[PDB]
Amino acid sequence: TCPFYKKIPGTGFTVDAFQYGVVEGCTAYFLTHFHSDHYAGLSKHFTFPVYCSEITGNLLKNKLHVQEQYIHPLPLDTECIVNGVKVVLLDANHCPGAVMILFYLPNGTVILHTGDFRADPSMERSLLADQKVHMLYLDTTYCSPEYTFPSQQEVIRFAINTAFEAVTLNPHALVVCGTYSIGKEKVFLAIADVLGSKVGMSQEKYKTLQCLNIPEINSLITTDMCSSLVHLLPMMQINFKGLQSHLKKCGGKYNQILAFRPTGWTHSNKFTRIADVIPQTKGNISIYGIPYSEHSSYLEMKRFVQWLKPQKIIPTVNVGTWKSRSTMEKYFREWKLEAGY
Ligand code: NI
Repeated sequence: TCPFYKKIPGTGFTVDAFQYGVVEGCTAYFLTHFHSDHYAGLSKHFTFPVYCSEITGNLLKNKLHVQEQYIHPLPLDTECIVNGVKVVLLDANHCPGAVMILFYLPNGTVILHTGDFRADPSMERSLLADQKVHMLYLDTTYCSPEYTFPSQQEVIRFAINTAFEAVTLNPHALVVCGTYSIGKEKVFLAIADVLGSKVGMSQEKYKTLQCLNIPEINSLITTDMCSSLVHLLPMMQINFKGLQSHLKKCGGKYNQILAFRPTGWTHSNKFTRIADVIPQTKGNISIYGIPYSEHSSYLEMKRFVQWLKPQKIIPTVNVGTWKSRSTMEKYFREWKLEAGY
């Protein structure tokens, strides 16, 4: 049965609620972004209206084969009427096509559903500036003060410098980057740009990237692996056994691998600076874990919420344990007492 935090009161609407069958009373199913925990349940046999971004709609049609007649893409930053209710989609600074949704209820209540997001001060000058929000449905993935990580720009700088140094020392080195979902495309695109290479990948991953409206994409990616010195592989294959096997496959064109695993947070974040990160090495293979996040840090989350000053907060992540729920409620109250709302 559909949990309460996926339902929007006073409407016929649900958010990211596709794995519960026909939800009673739901006239429109919103999808915030194309990540499997959120779309779980959608397939080519779905026959209710799906509201989403243009990019999410490209992926539903091409990857899941949802039929066109049930896909309703909306432009961002634009007041739209859906089944009699004003809505706006905002960029969530998550993966390509990810949105936050503002609902303007007929009784006067305003609700923000962040989907998954990485809060940024630029959101303080979006259409959120213009009116009060009563209820916030919040991505609380990293709602604890131990969760620190650097900016995306610092992480990309480390990756570009690491890759460029290694390949300039050894022109026969190969760079490999792990992936298991959309998101974090800047990692492999920035590295290939500094190396003067296209990124090589499987036909299935190429297909996915071609749905993303990335400018000049045909100039940046390819299915011809052997012409490329940046390869993408499934995240599961980024280990010594998997990479040894991959090195065989190139016909001794390459004699060293430098591989990147963009994780979210790992506890090495509490002691080590990005500058000081070191790989795991075996022989001619080195693996870097780099903390590239597409969710808010604790400080970025706190700043957003203290700026927005919502009347009520509904977490959408870490809701399964009493200890989690109590921890999150404590921080929400600190924040409200410190700022005075
Ligand atoms: Ni996500």
